[PDB]
Amino acid sequence: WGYGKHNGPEHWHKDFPIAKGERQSPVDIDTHTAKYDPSLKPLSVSYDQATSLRILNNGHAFNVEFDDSQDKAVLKGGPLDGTYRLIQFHFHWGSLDGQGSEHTVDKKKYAAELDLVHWNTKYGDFGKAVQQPDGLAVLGIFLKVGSAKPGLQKVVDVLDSIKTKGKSADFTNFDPRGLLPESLDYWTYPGSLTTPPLLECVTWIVLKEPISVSSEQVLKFRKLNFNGEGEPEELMVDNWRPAQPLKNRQIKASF
Ligand SMILES: [Zn+2]
Repeated sequence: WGYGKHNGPEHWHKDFPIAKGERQSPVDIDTHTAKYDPSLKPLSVSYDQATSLRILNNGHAFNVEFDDSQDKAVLKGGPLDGTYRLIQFHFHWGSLDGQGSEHTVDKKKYAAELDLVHWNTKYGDFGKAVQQPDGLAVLGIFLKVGSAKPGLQKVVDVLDSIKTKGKSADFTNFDPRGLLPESLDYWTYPGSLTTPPLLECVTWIVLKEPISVSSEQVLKFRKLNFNGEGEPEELMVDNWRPAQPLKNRQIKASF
């Protein structure tokens, strides 16, 4: 599976039938139809004690891994029940600044989308969790192009080292707090993973307020390779999946 003309998202259903299930992601957030729900609690992001380990190019994106052996970086509150531990974060970007994000707002596409993946500690590990309806919590943040983001530069600067598929680099002392928007106002709905196995085990939390990245920042993202080292070069661009049908589901807003 991949993002080209022949193994792209329109083909995923052949191997991953849940590709056309009832709670697929991403979706288009219609802000006039989203429901303001007063019973929604504020998000609780505890990342001060986060331990980053490495960065790797898995052939579809680049993932920043964190030590989740203990409650060091956790997410709670909001529409969640229990404590969700950060496992990794990754992005989805386009070839141009006019597309990238997976989740869209009023049909608007952002330059890229940052997803923080967390799993429910009541299930013991990540693997058990993906087998559960309330198994994961993904925090989505849109990136728009304007001013640079100091907090993202450490990541940008290490991309040269993991150009191709399979490459990884030690990546310690990286603080995720530097990627959060000022406001934690959000939209929430029941969905799934956006890449196979598309397991419908996620509670999505999409932040209203986007973060800005400079053009050059984003540029470094478009220099990645889908391919392994020593193969023809496939630039890693447009690794995002198209919005899926809402199908009954309701999108709730915390504002
Ligand atoms: Zn993703």
